[PDB]
Amino acid sequence: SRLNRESVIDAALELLNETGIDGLTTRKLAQKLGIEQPTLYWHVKNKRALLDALAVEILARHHDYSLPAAGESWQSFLRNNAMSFRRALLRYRDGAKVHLGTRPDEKQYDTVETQLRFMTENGFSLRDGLYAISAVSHFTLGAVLEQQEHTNLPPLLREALQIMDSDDGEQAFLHGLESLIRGFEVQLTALLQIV
Amino acid sequence: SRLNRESVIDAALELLNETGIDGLTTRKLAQKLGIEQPTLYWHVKNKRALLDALAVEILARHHDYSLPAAGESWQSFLRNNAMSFRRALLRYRDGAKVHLGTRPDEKQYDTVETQLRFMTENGFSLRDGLYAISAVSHFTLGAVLEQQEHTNLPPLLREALQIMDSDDGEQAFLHGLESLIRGFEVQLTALLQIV
Ligand SMILES: C[NH+](C)c1cc(NC(=O)CNC(C)(C)C)c(O)c2c1C[C@H]1C[C@H]3[C@H]([NH+](C)C)C(O)=C(C(N)=O)C(=O)[C@@]3(O)C(O)=C1C2=O
Ligand SMILES: C[NH+](C)c1cc(NC(=O)CNC(C)(C)C)c(O)c2c1C[C@H]1C[C@H]3[C@H]([NH+](C)C)C(O)=C(C(N)=O)C(=O)[C@@]3(O)C(O)=C1C2=O
Ligand SMILES: [Cl-]
Ligand SMILES: [Cl-]
Ligand SMILES: [Cl-]
Ligand SMILES: [Cl-]
Ligand SMILES: [Cl-]
Ligand SMILES: [Cl-]
Ligand SMILES: [Mg+2]
Ligand SMILES: [Mg+2]
Repeated sequence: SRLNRESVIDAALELLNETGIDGLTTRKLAQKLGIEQPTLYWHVKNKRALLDALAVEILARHHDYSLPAAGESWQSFLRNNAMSFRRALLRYRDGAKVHLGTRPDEKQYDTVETQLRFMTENGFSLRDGLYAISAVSHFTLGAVLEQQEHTNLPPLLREALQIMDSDDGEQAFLHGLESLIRGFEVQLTALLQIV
Repeated sequence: SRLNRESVIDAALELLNETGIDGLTTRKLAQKLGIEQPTLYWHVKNKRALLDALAVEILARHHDYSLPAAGESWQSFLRNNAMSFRRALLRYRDGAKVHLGTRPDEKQYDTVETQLRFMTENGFSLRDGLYAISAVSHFTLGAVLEQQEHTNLPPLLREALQIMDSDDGEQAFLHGLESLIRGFEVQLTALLQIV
């Protein structure tokens, strides 16, 4: 079939949904594309470089709230951005494991910069804004990893596992997110007081 | 060498530090123990069951703040428990990836129950206490995963990557933790007011 960048990524995401990250190989990617392994090698050198590219394209295709709206609060932006990040990660099998370990790509340089300058325009230091941005990322990735990778009790534990089951963990994620944003807001409003 | 449970786990953690999770196999475990693969098979059926056991023993050996001290605040307990969880996860190469996906073991039933009852004794609903406990776990695992799995910039991004480098991410982790606990405390003190 066609082996432009877009078709190779399309095939690899479709294979990812079929096999998961551990089972995704260049050999099964060559099979799905109806080509020999050395043909594929011209286009994609190894599994490392494939996963790096998926990680970037899944966010390019499906993370539609990278940027704040005109006049949006920093609280509302972090909320929307976290929900968008979570959705994009959940959209493919093992999607969070695909994202894990990746550093911003040159193609998202300007996005991450904008996020950080935006927080600095709203009264954060670069440091405090970085802390807030990393805490949202680390909380969101952790939540989606346990959700995806989870794919004679004592009473509380029994009832709790029941509660976590009754939805995907969207409730626990959205509640924790509100707690993190409020804690950031309490820190920011304090200035130099003891808080 | 000796193949009691304790010696097999000792060998497997030492191999884990050598190879990482992806490179850890029952074949290299048999080699390190100076045995044949079918001998090992009697003791440990597969990689799945090995990793499940490591995940539990790393916390049994090295997570020493599973439980609150006599008279400890819920805020102080969650802080200490998060730092202890983080330390235990960092202690082995890919330790967070080993933990990821695991459900409490029967051997830790009574620990997780105690944590949840403790939060309920301090004014949380079972639900709100579960949310707080899962938010700490998801935030801690996310932070340690990016730390472990990370193993012509625009200005803010350049300076920020510099800041995250200057330590392991202990600063960003401890700051985010304070934000999460304060957000939980604001939620809890609100009762039925609009907050
Ligand atoms: C915070 N900046 C400086 C940054 C740093 C690193 N890497 C490190 O900290 C590396 N850590 C060492 C220094 C090696 C220990 C980072 O790894 C990241 C990021 C940025 C985030 C931005 C994330 C953001 N959302 C979820 C808060 C976002 O929406 C985007 C986006 N493309 O639209 C992201 O790319 C983001 O999800 C993301 O993945 C980030 C990083 O990975
Ligand atoms: C919250 N309880 C109900 C619970 C549930 C799950 N599993 C799920 O939620 C499964 N999710 C589905 C329902 C499949 C989508 C859980 O997976 C967990 C836990 C408990 C935590 C307890 C963690 C705790 N610290 C870090 C807050 C802790 O110190 C211990 C300990 N042994 O001392 C833990 O075991 C803990 O780190 C941990 O791993 C938990 C869970 O994994
Ligand atoms: Cl072509
Ligand atoms: Cl293309
Ligand atoms: Cl707003
Ligand atoms: Cl023996
Ligand atoms: Cl033993
Ligand atoms: Cl205390
Ligand atoms: Mg990332
Ligand atoms: Mg766990």
